Amino acid sequence: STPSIVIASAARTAVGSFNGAFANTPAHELGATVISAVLERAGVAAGEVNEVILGQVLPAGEGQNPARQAAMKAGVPQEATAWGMNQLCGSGLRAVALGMQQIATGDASIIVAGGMESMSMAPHCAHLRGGVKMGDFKMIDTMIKDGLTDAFYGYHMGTTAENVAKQWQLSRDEQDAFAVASQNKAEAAQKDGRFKDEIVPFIVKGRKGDITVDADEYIRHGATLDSMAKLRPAFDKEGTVTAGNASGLNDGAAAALLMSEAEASRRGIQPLGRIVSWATVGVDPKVMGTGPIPASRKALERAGWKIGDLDLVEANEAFAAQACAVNKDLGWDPSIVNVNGGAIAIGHPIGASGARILNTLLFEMKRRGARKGLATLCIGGGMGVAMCIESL
Amino acid sequence: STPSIVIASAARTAVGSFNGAFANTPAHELGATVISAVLERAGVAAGEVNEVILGQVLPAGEGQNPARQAAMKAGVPQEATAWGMNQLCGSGLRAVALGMQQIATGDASIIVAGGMESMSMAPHCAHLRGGVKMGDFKMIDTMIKDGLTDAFYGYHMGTTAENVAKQWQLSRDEQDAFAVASQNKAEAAQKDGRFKDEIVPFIVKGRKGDITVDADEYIRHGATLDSMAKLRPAFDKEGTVTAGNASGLNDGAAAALLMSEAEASRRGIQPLGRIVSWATVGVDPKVMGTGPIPASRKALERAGWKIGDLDLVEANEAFAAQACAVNKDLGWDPSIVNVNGGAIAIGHPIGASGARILNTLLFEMKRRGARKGLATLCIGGGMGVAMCIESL
Amino acid sequence: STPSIVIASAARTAVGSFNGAFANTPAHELGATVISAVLERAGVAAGEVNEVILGQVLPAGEGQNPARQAAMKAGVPQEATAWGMNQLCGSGLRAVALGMQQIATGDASIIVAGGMESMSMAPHCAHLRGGVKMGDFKMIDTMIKDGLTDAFYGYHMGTTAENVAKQWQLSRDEQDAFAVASQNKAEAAQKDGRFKDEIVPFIVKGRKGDITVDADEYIRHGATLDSMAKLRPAFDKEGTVTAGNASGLNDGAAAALLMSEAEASRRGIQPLGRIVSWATVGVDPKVMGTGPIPASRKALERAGWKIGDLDLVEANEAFAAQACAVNKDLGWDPSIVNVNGGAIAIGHPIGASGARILNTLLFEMKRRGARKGLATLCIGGGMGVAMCIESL
Amino acid sequence: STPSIVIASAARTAVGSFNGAFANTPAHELGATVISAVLERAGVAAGEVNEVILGQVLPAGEGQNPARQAAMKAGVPQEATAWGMNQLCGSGLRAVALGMQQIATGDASIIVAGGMESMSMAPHCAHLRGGVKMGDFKMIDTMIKDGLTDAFYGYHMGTTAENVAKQWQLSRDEQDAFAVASQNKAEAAQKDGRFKDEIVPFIVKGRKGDITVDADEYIRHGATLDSMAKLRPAFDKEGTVTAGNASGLNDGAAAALLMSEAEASRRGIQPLGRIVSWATVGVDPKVMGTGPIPASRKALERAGWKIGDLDLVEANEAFAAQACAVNKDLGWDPSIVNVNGGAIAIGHPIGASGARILNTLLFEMKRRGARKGLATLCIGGGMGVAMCIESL
Ligand SMILES: CC(=O)OCCNC(=O)CCNC(=O)[C@H](O)C(C)(C)COC(=O)C(C)(C)C
Ligand SMILES: CC(=O)OCCNC(=O)CCNC(=O)[C@H](O)C(C)(C)COC(=O)C(C)(C)C
Repeated sequence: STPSIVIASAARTAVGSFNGAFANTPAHELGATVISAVLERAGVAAGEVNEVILGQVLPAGEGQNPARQAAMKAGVPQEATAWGMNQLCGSGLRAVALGMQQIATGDASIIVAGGMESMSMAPHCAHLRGGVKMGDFKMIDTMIKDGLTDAFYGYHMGTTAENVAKQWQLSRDEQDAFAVASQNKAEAAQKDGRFKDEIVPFIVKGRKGDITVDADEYIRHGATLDSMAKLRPAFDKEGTVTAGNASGLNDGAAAALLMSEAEASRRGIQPLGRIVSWATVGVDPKVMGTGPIPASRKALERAGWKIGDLDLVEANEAFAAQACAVNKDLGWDPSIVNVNGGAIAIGHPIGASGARILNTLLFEMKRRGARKGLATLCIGGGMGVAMCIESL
Repeated sequence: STPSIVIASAARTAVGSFNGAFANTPAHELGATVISAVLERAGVAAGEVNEVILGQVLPAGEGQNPARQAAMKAGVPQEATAWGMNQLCGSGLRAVALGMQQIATGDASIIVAGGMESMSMAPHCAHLRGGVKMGDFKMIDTMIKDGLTDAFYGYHMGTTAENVAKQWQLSRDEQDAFAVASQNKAEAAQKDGRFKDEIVPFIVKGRKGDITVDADEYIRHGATLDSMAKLRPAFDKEGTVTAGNASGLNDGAAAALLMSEAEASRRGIQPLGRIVSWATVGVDPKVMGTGPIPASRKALERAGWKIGDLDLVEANEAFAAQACAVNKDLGWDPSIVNVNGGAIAIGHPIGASGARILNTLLFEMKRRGARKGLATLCIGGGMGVAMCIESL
Repeated sequence: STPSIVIASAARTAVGSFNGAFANTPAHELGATVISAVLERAGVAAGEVNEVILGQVLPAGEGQNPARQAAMKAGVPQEATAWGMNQLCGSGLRAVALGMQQIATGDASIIVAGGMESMSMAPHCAHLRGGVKMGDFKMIDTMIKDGLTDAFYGYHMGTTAENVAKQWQLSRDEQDAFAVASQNKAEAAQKDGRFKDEIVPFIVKGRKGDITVDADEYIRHGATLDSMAKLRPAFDKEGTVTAGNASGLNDGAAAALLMSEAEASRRGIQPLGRIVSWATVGVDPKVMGTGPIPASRKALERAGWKIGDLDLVEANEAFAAQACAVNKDLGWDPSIVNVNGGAIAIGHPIGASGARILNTLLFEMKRRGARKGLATLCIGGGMGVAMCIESL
Repeated sequence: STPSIVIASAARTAVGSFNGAFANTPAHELGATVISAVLERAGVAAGEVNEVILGQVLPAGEGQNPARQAAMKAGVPQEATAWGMNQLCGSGLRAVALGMQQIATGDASIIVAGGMESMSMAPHCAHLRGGVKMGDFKMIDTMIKDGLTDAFYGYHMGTTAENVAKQWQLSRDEQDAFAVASQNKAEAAQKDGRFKDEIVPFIVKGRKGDITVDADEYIRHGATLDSMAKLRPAFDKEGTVTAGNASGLNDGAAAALLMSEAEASRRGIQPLGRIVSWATVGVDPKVMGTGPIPASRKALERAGWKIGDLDLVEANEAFAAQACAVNKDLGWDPSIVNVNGGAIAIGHPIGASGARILNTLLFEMKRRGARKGLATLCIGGGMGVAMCIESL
C-alpha cells in the first residue's frame, strides 16, 4: 500500500549557451514556459496545480521568489504555492524528489517540479552597507562565487575534477575521447529529432523580431579529437581538465508534472514513468564528482534493483574526469549511459540540470521502450543525488 | 499506524538589529551555532545527522550552498547532505515540514531544519556581463529587491500592509496599540528570562575582542502609545503603516532537530512536541498579509482540531495591519497569541523567521504546559504557511 | 616690446570613435605620441622642454597627473614639470594660452601645451565610503556626469543646444544641412590628404598585433541628407537636435610646442604662427553654445582685428544649432569656416578638442597661405574661448 | 617698472578629518564659502571677479568643472570664467601663481585662485564599457589611485617617503619628534586663536540641524611621543614612516584674491602681500618629497633673495621624513618654519593644500610683522612648487 507517484509529463527548454540565445532572459520566464508545457502535455489545467517547486542556484536580483514568478506567469492561480531550493547541481532532480514527497505525505495532489537557471543573467555584487572607508574592493561574480566555487577549499569545481583525475589516474586522452563521444552522440541525436519531444520551444521577445529557440545551441557540430587535444588545461598547467572536456556555463529550465498513479489513470494520462526511488548522499568536497556513486547505490538499494537491472542511465557529465570515474566504480554498460549525449555537449544550467537530464532519460526511455532508468548528478560541496524511474 | 515525527530539540540565536550585532556575520555562521545547539540540547552527535535543511532568501555572495556551509562548520560530517530553500517569510517553518517529510517517507531518520538570514550582509548587485557602453546603472540592494519587494506589482511589503489595513478598516490607533502591546510583551518576556531557554548565545569574533550576544537587540525598551503616534506613514502619505507598527530588518538563525517519536524514546529524549500537521496556501499578492487565515484553517482541518483547542499561537507580525486582521478573522483569544511578543519587537530575519517563532512557541508551550499550539506566517507574493504542534 | 610667442610645431592623433580604435588606450599614451611628434617636428629635444600642460576633463582612474605620465613617456626629463587643467571643451586651447603665458612672464622658454582625452576609458563611479545602508544607488558614468551634464540645470549639453535652436529659430532642415556639409567637407579633406600633415600616427599595441591608426575614423563617408533627416530628436521629442547634427563621443590628443619668436629665430624654425591674442568669456549656462560669440569678439579686439580681417576660422561644432548661431551672430563668411569639416564629422574628444581644431587651423593656414586665423570653442557651464593666430 | 601683483585677501575653511566634518560636503561647496570670504575680506564684489582658478585633484563624480560650480554658488557672474587644474599637492599654490599670470599679462584684473578638495567624497570606480562577461573585477579607490599612488613605480607616496628617509639617514625618532612638534605647535596655535583670522567658518547643512565648523579637526590634542613610537611602519616592515609621522587624508578649501598693486591702492586695500616670485621644478619621482629643495632655491633666486633673508616659511609636511630632508638641505632656521604647526597636524586636503599653507603664511606674516615669506610643497610624480611673498 506504499504511495506510487508517477511523472505524468515533462518538458525542458533548449539549453542556451552563456550569454547566447537566452542572454537577457530571466530564469523565471524559462520556468513559466516549461510549467505551461507540462500542463498542456498532460491535459491538466493550471488551476489544479497545488504547488510549483523549482531549483535555482543563482537568483540574485530576480526579485521575490522566482519560482512563484514562474508559476504566476505560467497561469497557475494565486491559490497555489511555489518555492525555490538549492542543492546546487542536484537541485533540478531533488526538486522532483521533494514534489513526489508532497504527494506521498498526502499534502498535495499535483506538483510541478524541476529547475531553472540563467547563468547569463547572474549579476556581480558586493556588500556595501558598512561602506569601504579606503582602498580598492572586489565586485564579485555571483555565478562563480555562489555557483562554481568550493566554499571550503576556495577553488573552482574544475579543481575537484583534477583531484578525481589523479585518484583515478585518468589520462588526458581518456577524457578527450569521452567528450568527443558525448558531442557526437548529442549531434547525432539532435539531427535525428531525439530532443524534439522533450524540448518545448521558447519565444525570446525582442524589438526587431521575436526568435523561437528550440535547438540546444551549446552542442558542437563535427567535434574532432583535434580541437579537443589542442586545448590548454584550464585549472592546472600539468593537468588534464579543459573547456573541451568540462561542461560549460548555460541557461535553461525543465520540469515534470507529478501526481499519484491512480490519479493519472483517472485523468486518462499515459505517464512517462513511476518514481520508484531516490537518494542523496555526501562525499568529500575535494572530490565532489564522485557523488553519483553512493547516491546511485543507495537509490538502487531502495528500489530493490541491481546495477545490471538498468536499461538506461543519465549520469550528468559536469566533467569528463568525474563521469569516467563514476562509470568505472559503478561499472554499468557505458553504451546505455548518456545515450543521446550529456552535459559536456548539451550544457549545465546548474539548478535546471537535474530536471534536464531527467527529461532526456524519460523521453528516450519512451523512444526505445526501456523499462528501468536512473538519473544522477554530482554536486558542489560534495554530494550526489539519484532517482530510479520505471516505465508503465 | 502513521509515522509520527517529533521536534526532539530546538534553538535559535538572538535576533540582531540591522547592521547591529551581526552586521558582519555570514548567515551560515549563525546557522552553524544553532545546528550545534540542537544536537547538544538533544544529546545527539552531529555524525548522526542525515540532512540539514535551511530556509534562506538572501544568500547572494555567501558562496556555494550556505546550508552545506552551516552543516560543515557545525561538525556534521561530509557524508551527510544539506540544502537551502526559499518560500520567503515562510522559509524557516517550511524547512521543518520538509524535514518531517524526509522522515515520514523513510528517506531519513534525523534532520536539522530551520532557517537563517543575514539581511545585513546582503549585497548590492548589477547584471554587468553585457557591459555598459554608456549611461548610469543601478546597483540593486538584493535585500529590498529579493526579500521585500513584490515581483508582480512592484512595491514593498509595507504597501500590501496598506491594502490589508484598508480592506479591514484598521485605524492607525489600533495598529499602534498592537505594536506597543507587542513591544511591552517582549520587553517583559526578555526581562523575566523567558527567551533564555530558546536562545543559544552566538560569539562574534572580531579583531578587538569576542562579543557574546544572547539578547534580542531589536526590542524597544519602554515603548509607549505616545512614541508610536508621533511617527509618520512609511509607504502612503495618508496611510496607517509606519516603522513603529511594522517589523524590521534583522539577522538571525533558528532550527529544530527532528526524528521519529520512537527514536526519541530510544534515546531518552523528551521532545518539545509532535508535528501533527502543516499547510501552505496562496492568496492575492496584493494582500499577502492575509496568508495565515487559509493557512491556519487548512492546518487545523488536517490536525482534526477546532480553533478553540489551541492553547498557544505564534502568528508572525510582519505588520500590525495584517497581524490584527488575521486575529480578528480567526477569532482566537488574542491573549494566547505572541504571548512573549512578536516580530514588530523581536525582528524579522526573513528566512529564519518561521523557525524563530516555532522556537518561541515550543519553549513557551513547555514552560506553561500547553498541549496544542500553532505557528503561522504570511508570505510575500501571496502565501501563508502554518504548523500544528502537540506536546508529548 | 610686448612678448611675442609662436607655435613652432603642432600635432594631433587621429580622432577615434567611441569605444573604437582607441577603446582601451589611456589618454596619456595618446598624449605621449603627440609630445614626441611636436618635438620631432620642431627639431627640439625632449630634454629642452620646461613644462607640459595638458587639458583633460576625464582622468578618473588613470592615476596621478596623467599630464606627467604623458611627458615622462615621451622622455621629457624628470626636472621638467607637467600639470593638467580643465575648462571643459575649452581646455585644449586654454592650455596653449596658459603655455604662452609661462613664456610671456619669463617663467619658461619651451612649453608643450594642448589636451588629451579618452572618453572610452572614462569609468563608472560611486561615493561608497559612508556606505549605502539600504536601497539602490547609481553607478555614475563619469563621462556623462563630469563631461556632458550641466551642473546647474541638470540636463545634457544637447538641451543647451535645443535652447539655442529655439532662441535663434534654427530649423531641423538648417541644422541637418549643416551636419551633412560638415561630413562631406571632412570626407573631401580626408581623401585629398589634408589631415596628413597634422595627424601623427598612433600605434595601438595589442597581443595578436599592432595596428597603426592615422585616419580620423568618426568621419562618415557618403553621408546623406536622408540619413540625418530620419533620425529622431535626441533631447526633446519636439526638438531639432539629434545624434546626426551633434558631435560625438571621442578619443584623441593634440598639442603645440611654444617658444618665443626670438628663440624660434635663433633655432632657425619656421613657426606655424604667432599667438597674437586670446580670450575667454562667460555666458548663460542655458545657452553655453553661444560662448564663441563674446570670446571671438574679445580675442579680435585684443588683436586689433576686425572680423573681416580673418582669412580662416575654426569654430568648433559641438552642435549644428550652436555652430549656426555663432556664424549668424559673427557674420564671418561661412566659406572660410571649418574649411576641412568640423567636429560633427571629426568628433569631440573633450579635453583635446581645442588643440585639435587649433591643429586643423594651423596646417590649413600653412597650406593655403592664410595670414590671420582664429580658433574658438563653446564650453559647458557657459563659457567660450578664442585665439587669434597670425602667420610669420 | 615691472607688473606687481598682490594678494588683497585670503581665507580658508578649517581642514576636516577624513569622513569627518565634511564627509558629505562636495568640494565646490567648500570653495564657494572661501570665494565669498575673500571677496568680503577685500571689500570687493563678486560681480567684479574676472576668473576663479581652483586646484583639485579628485573631482570625479562632482559634475562639470567644479571650479565653475563654486564660483556660481558664490554669486560670481555668468560672464566670468572658471577652471580647475591639477599639479597634485602643488595645485592650490600653483593656481595662485597661474592667477597672478592672468593679471601680469593684462588678461584679467581680479582673480580668485586657490584650491579645494574632498577626499572623503572621492568615489570608487571601474571602467565598464567593454563589460565583464565573467569573473571578479576591482572597484578602484580614486583617492588612492589618482591622488596618492605613484604612476611610474606603482607604490604609495609613503614609499617615496621611505626612499627619502633612507637617503638622508633619518631615524624613526627624529621623524617622530618632528611629528610630535607639529602636533604640539598646531595645538598651541589653535588654542591661542592664531587660526581664527585665516579660517572662515563653514556651515554643514543637514536635516537634523546645521553644524558650524571653524576648527581644524585633525589636530591631535596632547599628542605624546609614546603615541608616535608605538606605531608600526605603514609602508615597509623595517621602515620608519608611520600614520603618525605622515599627514592625513583631509577635506578643505582655501583661496586668495589677486589684483595688481596699483588696483589695491586705488581701492584702498591693505594687501596681505606682494607676490615677488614663484617656481616649479621637477625631481626623481622616487624621491618626490625633495621637490621643495630645487623649487625654493629657484623661487629665491628669482626674487633676488638669500635663504637667510626669509623671516617666515611654510614648508608643507607631507611626511616627517621629507620635511626633515628639505629643512636639512635648505638650512633655514627651523624656528621660522611651520611656526603654527604643519600638515602632519593640520591635515593634507591635496588640491587645497598649497593655498592652505599660503593662508597660514600670510596671516602669520601679518600678525608678527614678517617682511619676507616663502611657501613650498612637494608634489607626487616628482615636483616642487615655491612662492616668495613680501609684505607691503
Ligand atoms: C559637450 C560636447 O561634448 O559636445 C557635444 C557632444 N555630443 C554628444 O556627446 C552627443 C553624442 N550622442 C550620441 O552618441 C547619441 O545621440 C546618444 C543618444 C547615444 C547620446 O546619449 C546622450 O543623451 C548623452 C547626452 C548622455 C551622451
Ligand atoms: C604626498 C602625501 O600623500 O602627503 C601625505 C598624506 N598622507 C598619506 O597619503 C598617508 C595617509 N596614511 C594613513 O592614514 C595610514 O598611514 C594608512 C596606512 C592607514 C593609509 O593606508 C595606505 O596604505 C595609503 C594607500 C593611504 C597610503
